[PDB]
Amino acid sequence: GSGEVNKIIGSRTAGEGAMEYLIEWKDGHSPSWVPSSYIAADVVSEY
Repeated sequence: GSGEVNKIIGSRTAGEGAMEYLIEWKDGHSPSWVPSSYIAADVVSEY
């Protein structure tokens, strides 16, 4: 459902840790609104 697809990507979070959103990350860690990755758990640029 609009995730892990690897198509159009919107990306705007914060910068302190996250700052992106859409796929472009082969669903490394659960598709997420995060920075060129998926850092859902207090983290930056990854998980």
